Amino acid sequence: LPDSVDWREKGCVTEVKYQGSCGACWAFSAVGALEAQLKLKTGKLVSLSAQNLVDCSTEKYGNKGCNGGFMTTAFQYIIDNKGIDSDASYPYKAMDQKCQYDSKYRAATCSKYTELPYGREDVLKEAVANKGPVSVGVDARHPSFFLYRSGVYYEPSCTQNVNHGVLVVGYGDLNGKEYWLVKNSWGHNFGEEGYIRMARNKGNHCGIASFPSYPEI
Ligand SMILES: *C(=O)[C@H](CC)NC(=O)c1cccc(C(F)(F)F)c1Cl
Repeated sequence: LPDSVDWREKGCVTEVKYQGSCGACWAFSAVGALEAQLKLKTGKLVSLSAQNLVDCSTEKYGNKGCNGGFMTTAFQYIIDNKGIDSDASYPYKAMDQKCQYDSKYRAATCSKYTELPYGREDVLKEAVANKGPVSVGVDARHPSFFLYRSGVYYEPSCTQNVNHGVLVVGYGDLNGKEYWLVKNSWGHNFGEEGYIRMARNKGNHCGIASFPSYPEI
């Protein structure tokens, strides 16, 4: 495998989004993974509707909108629904709303998803290198995560209990300190202009490899 990967270089990553006061990280993580696949399949880079997931991938999928949800069950919604709308057609409002999906604004489909085995950072590396960005959960329940500005993030109090959905868009090392390149949805002023580099091959740090998944179109 390559020593480093950055899917932004390959035209497969959209602008960083801002979730605001709504806990829709799971929805942003899901759409980000699918956006990359859509680019690979069709050649178009298009922001997909996180709001569509918040509003429509709800109780039937075990999700709770602005109170949290699962990337995997979001993918299954898109499969079952035979589509997800563009962000442009179904923009983000940072609140729970009635489902407004319309197939006339469909921007992508999903045929399946794959959940990687628990805790295996080598398998996660392979998927990022060979398949695309991968949706993951991390333990973000520590002040240092909120305060993060730059460099490789390591939090000695981190656990493998994940609570925040993000997107692994690459990996590498900073003067030998290995990291995962993570796209967050806390806007362009969080961390490294919306990104955080999290410790890699440090014992599944913050549960980054606990629950990884990726969709296919
Ligand atoms: C982040 O915006 C929201 C805040 C409620 N967090 C989640 O949706 C969430 C909560 C528990 C576990 C997960 C997991 F495992 F899917 F990552 C998530 Cl995304």
